[PDB]
Amino acid sequence: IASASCTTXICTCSCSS
Repeated sequence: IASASCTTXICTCSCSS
């Protein structure tokens, strides 16, 4: 429900580091 880089459908995923 909330993360960065990490799922397949809702909306986060990844994106930096």
